[PDB]
Amino acid sequence: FEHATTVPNVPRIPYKALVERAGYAPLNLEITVMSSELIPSTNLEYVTCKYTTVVPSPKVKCCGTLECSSARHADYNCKVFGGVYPENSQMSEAYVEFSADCAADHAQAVKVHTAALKAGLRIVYGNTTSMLDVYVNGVTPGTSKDLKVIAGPISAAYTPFDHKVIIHKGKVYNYDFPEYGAMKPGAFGDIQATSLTSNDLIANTDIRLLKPSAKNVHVPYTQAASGFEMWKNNSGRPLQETAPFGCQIAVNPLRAVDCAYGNIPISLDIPNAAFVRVSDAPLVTALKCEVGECVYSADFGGIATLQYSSDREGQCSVHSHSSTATLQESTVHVLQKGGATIHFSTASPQANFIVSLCGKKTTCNAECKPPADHIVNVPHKNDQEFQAAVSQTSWSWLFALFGGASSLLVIGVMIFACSALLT
Amino acid sequence: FEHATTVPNVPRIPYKALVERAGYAPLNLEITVMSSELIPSTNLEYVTCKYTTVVPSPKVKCCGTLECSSARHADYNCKVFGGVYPENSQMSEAYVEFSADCAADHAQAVKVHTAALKAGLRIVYGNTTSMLDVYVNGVTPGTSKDLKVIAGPISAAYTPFDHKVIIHKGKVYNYDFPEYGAMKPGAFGDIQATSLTSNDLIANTDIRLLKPSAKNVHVPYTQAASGFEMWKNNSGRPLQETAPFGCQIAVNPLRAVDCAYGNIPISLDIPNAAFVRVSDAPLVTALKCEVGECVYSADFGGIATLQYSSDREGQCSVHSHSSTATLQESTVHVLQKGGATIHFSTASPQANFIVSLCGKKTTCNAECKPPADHIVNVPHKNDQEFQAAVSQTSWSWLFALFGGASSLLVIGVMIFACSALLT
Repeated sequence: FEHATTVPNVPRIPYKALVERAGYAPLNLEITVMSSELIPSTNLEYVTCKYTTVVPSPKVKCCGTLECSSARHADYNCKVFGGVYPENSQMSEAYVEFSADCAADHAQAVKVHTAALKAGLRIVYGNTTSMLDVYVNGVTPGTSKDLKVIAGPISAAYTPFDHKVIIHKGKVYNYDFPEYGAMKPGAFGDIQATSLTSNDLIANTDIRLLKPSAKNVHVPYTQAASGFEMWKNNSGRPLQETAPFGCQIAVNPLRAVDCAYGNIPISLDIPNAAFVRVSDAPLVTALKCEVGECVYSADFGGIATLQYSSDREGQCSVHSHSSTATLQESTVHVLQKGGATIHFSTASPQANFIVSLCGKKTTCNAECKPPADHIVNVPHKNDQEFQAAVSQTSWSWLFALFGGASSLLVIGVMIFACSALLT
Repeated sequence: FEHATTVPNVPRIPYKALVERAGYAPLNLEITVMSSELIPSTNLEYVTCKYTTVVPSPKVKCCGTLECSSARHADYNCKVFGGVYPENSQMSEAYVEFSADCAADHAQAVKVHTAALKAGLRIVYGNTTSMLDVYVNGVTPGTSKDLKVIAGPISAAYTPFDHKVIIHKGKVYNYDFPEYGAMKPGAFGDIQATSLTSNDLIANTDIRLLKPSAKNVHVPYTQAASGFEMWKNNSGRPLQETAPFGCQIAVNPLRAVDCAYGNIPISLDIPNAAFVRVSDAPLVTALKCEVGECVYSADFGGIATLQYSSDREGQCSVHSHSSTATLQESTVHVLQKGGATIHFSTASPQANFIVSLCGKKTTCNAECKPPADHIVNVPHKNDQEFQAAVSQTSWSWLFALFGGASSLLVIGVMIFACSALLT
C-alpha cells in the first residue's frame, strides 16, 4: 500500500503517522531518522609540507673556470662565483625538497563540488521494526525485508563546506588556497606536489646565494621561512567547532555527520499482509479529556487524562490529527472503560488538539503556566504558530479595546447616514 | 618589460604584435597557440556490463520439505516447488553476475564537473623562439628560459560536455544514466558496481523461476533481456563526431582537445637584454605605399611596395596598426633606399591600413577585387565589420541618395521662415 508523508530532518526525534486502507483498521507508523551523513564530491589539487634544503658539496677548480646548468629538481639557484679560497672558482648549488617525513604531517588542498545525502531510517509499523538506509534522492528505492521506501529530495540544499578546503592531520579548514603552480613565498603552499609518491615538485622559497668568504670551505645562502609552519601558527579553529547546523565532520572520505535542517518527503510501500480488517478491530465511543498541570515549554509539561468506552480488549491506534501537539507511544492498551493518560509538549499558553483513538474525534483545552527553571538540556519537539502563541485573555483585552475604538466611529457614520436620509 | 594583448583562440594561426618602450626600437612578436586541451574534473559512479545468470545445481529431498535463506549475491531468487518428479520437492535458486570479460568491455558512468584550461604557446620575440605551456587562469605563471607569461581567463566559458556522460571503449556519449541503485530492467545500467574488482553488484533483471515439469531434472527461468546489449544497438554517434566547436575528444583522462572559441588575454614580461636602442636601428623617413593586386580574403591576396629612405642597413619591424589587414613575416632587411614588398590579408573591399616600417607611420589605399575561387582549406585570418566592408562608391550613392531626400526639407522650412518673416 502506497503512502507518503514528510519526516522532519532532526535526528532521533520520532514521527507519528496513521496508515489506513479503506476496508481496514488504521495502524501506527513511527518513523525515525537515526543517522544522516552527507558526502561531498572531492578531488585533491596538491599536498603541502615543510621543505628541507639539500645543499650538496660544492665544485671548486683551483685554476680553471666552471659553469653549470638546470636539471630536474625544485628551486635551483646555481651560481659560479669567481676568485675565492687561496684564482680558484666555486660553483655553489642548492635546492629544496620534501621534508624528512611527510607521511604523517602533510596538508591536502581539496576542492568540494556537490553533496550526497545518505540517511539512516528506522521504521516501526504494526508490530514490526525495521533497520534500513536510503540515499535521499527522488528515485533510489530503499528496501527492507518486505517493504520499499523512496525518499524525495531535501526541501533546501545546505552545506557546511566552502568551495575549497584543507585537510590537516585530522582537521578541516575552509581556506582559499592558491591555485596550482601559482604560489607566493612565505604564504601557504610553497612546495606543491600532486601526491606524496609523485614527483614534479614546484617551489618558491626565494633561496638567494651569497659569496663565500672564510678560511674554510662552506656555502652561504638565505631563505624565507616556511609558509606551512606559519600557517600552522596562524590557523584558526577547525570546522569541527564552527560548523553551522550542529553537525560533525569526520574524514576518512570527508563526510558531514548528523546535520539538522529541512525535511525529507518520504514515500513508502506498506506490505499488504501487515494490516487487519475492520471485522477484528473493536469500536470506540465517548471520548472526553481532562487537563492537569500543563506547565509549558520544557519537555513534557502537560498531563491529561482520557475518558473512553470501547467494546473489546485489543489494540488501537491513538493519534493526533492537528499539528500543535504530538502525543506519545500511539497504541494504548485500552479497557472497556478507563482513564488513560497523555503527556502534552506545548510551548504556548493554549491547547486545541484533536485525538482519534480508533475512528472517533475529540478536543482538548487548557491554559498553560510559565515554568520556573531557566536552563535545560533537552531539545524541543514542536514549532510555534501565529494565532496560537498569545493568551486568550489578552486576545479579549485587545479585541475589546480595538473594537471600542471602532464602535463609536461606526455609530457616528450611521448617525450621519440616518440624519441625511431623514432630512 | 610588461606587455599585454588578447590572442584569439584559434590553433596554428599566428598573431602579430609590436612591443616598444621610450628609448628603444620597436620589436616583433609572434605568439601562436599550438595545442590547447581542456580537462574537466570527473568522478565515476558505476561500471556496467552484460551479465551471466549463474544457475547452480538444485537441491531435492525425496520425502521431506525444504526452505532456503538469502545470501550475499546479486538479484537472487529462490523458490521451493512442491510435489514433483514421481511428495519430492526441489529448491531452485538463481542469481546473476558480471560476464566472463569486463576489463575489456564495460561502460564507465563518469560524472563531469567544471574544467581546467591548458595550452601550448609558441612565443617568438626578437630572434628567439620559446616553447612553453601555460595554465589559462590569471594567477599561474609559465616561464621559458628567461621570460614569464601569465594567461588571463577565457572571455566566455564553454564545454562540449554535459553533466553526465558514458565512456565506452574509446568513445564519449552524452547521455543521462540513472542514479546509483536506481535502475529498471531492460535498460541501461541494470548491473552496477563501484569498480570492476570490487564487490556490491546491484541488479534488477526480473529473473523469475518456473515450476519444473519433465522426466528429467532441470530448472526453468525467464528473464528480461540485457539492457546494455540493448543499448549498444541504439548507441548514437560519439562526441568525436558531434562536438560543438570542432574539438576532438580523446580519453585517457577525458580531455577535449583543440577547441576554437573566445580569446586569451595574454600578459608577458619581455627580458630586458633582448631590446635595441634608438641609436642602433636605422632611422626611416619618406614612406610610400603603392598597393598592388588586392584579391582579398583568401590568405595573402595582397602585394604592396614600400618606398622608403633610411640611413643604416639592418632589420626593421613592420606592422599593420588597424584591424582590417594583417601582414606577413613582420621583419624587413632594409637598404639605404629600397623597394621592399609586403603581403596584406584583408577581408573587405578596401585596403585602408597603416604600416610602420621602423616607427614612421604611413597609410595604404586600394580597391580590393573579389577572389576567383569558392572554397579554400585555410580558415579566415580577419573578420567582417559593418562600416568597413562597404565600398566607397556605394557610400557615395547612399550619401547622395539620402542627402537628396533631406536637404529639400531644409529648403521647405526655409521657405516657411521666409514667408513668415516677410509676409
